Amino acid sequence: AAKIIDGKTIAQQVRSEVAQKVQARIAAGLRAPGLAVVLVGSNPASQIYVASKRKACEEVGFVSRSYDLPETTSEAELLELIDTLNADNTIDGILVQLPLPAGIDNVKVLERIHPDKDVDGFHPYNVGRLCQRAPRLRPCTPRGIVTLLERYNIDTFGLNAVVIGASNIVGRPMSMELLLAGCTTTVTHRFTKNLRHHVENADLLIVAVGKPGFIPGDWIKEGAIVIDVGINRLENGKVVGDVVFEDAAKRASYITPVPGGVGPMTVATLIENTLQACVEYHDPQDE
Amino acid sequence: AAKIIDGKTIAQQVRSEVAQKVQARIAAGLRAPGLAVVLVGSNPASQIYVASKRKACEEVGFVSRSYDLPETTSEAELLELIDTLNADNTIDGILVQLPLPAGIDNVKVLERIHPDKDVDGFHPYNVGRLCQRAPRLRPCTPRGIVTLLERYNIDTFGLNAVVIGASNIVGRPMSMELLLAGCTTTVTHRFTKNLRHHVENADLLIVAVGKPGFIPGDWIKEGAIVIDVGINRLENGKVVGDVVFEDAAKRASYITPVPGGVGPMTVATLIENTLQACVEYHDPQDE
Repeated sequence: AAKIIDGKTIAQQVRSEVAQKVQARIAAGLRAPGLAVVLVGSNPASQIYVASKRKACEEVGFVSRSYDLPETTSEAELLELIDTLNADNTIDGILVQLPLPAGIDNVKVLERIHPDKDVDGFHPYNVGRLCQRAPRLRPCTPRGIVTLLERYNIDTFGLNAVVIGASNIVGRPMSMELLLAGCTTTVTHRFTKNLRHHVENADLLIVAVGKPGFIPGDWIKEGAIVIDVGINRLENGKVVGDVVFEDAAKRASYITPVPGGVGPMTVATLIENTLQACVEYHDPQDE
Repeated sequence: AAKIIDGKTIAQQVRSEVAQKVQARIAAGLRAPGLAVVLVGSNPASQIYVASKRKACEEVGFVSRSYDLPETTSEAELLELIDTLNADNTIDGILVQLPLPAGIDNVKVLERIHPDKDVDGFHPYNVGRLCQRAPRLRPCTPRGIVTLLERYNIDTFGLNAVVIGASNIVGRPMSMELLLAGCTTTVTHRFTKNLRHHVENADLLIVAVGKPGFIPGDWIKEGAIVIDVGINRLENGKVVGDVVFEDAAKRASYITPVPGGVGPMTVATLIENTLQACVEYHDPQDE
């Protein structure tokens, strides 16, 4: 009888907290945090993403500096905008939505953003810092998952955790983030032999493969904590995770639902990091 | 009957290769790679380190730009030197020996070095790049270990590897480096519960705790590959690793001796990275 990890509610709480802190700032004569979202092209999926980020943002009281550019804009133009965005004291965060037009150097563009404005946590600088136990702006998804564990009073130290994934956006930073929490981390991927074995002993599971029902609830260790990051929209209209909820729910002790688990935490965390970049790096109120 | 991984010889080969490539350069009218070693203070251990690096360096044909500064030099002076070193086209690498005087911001100084000159692989930028499967200048020790596996024709893909350590200098980058090689990585540390269990299944072991005989050869999985990074100089004059060589040698298939295993690879790799920084980043001969 697994306990539900209401990511929807927790994210609501996190959004609420950032709101108060913004009200406090304005009431004291201080500017509000400013996020800049740069959407290039017209990918329908990107539209729903950029809109959901822009909504939470205006909901907490930030200043929105939205830029909807054409799919034609050159790399020199996209970089020029970023240089200008880095030099603006009103802007604390810069979020350049992906995918970006093919032909544009993806890394040259993303890395052009100053790390202190890198609210998504992509820049290799903030990534290295996370690895070297000295975190700055941390990757949204992994950080969101850590917050989840915190809000439910889960002792992470000494836990044997397995991360099925190993990606740049989730798996890899997930491991670094879990070590910083005192977990014995194990990262699996495609070359992994006998995946069932590693999952068998894991006290904390974190799935991120992007394949519906990929991990049978059969494999989950009785008492484990399941964190399903996958969101697979089946052709019959249903939305399921990388794990078989029904079975896994019986074995597990805590589990994230899909949707309403990890998803709403990724956006909450972005908001959170924007606040952090303002309060600590761009306009801090020192003692 | 374990096979010996002669790190002493392999390192000799690596040093030889960098030599040839430097001769080729000079013979074609091109400058040689230049390394700058900055030793501050008078720690006897640091002296033997900086001397061993300066020797290999002159042995391969690099230009030595040594700086032996007093333990009194200020942080503003140490930074001033680095800015100047970054702007010198003759210098491809900058190695600021540690420990540095207490009172000097260790990170502010090390990070002041341009990543393209960071031949040790410390800067969070080169670390992030390693994590994001897009490596630039890689950390010396972990990279040296990968070279060891290569030179002995060891198939790393699909191997179950355990890294006993989790440090900024070895453990953490070791994991990132092993994933890039296709190993299912597991990183242990002090909070790890039942360490014997994880070691029991590991096909590739990598010990870095700094405690003599910490891992009994009893625990090693028959057929495993032992990589002992530890170098503990006992008070009786003897030098041993973190593993019990006698016992472990019987079980294992391949094993690194102490000394003459990993140690000589750390310096070989630094040399290698210096060459790489010259040939690719500072003075490349493009098509």
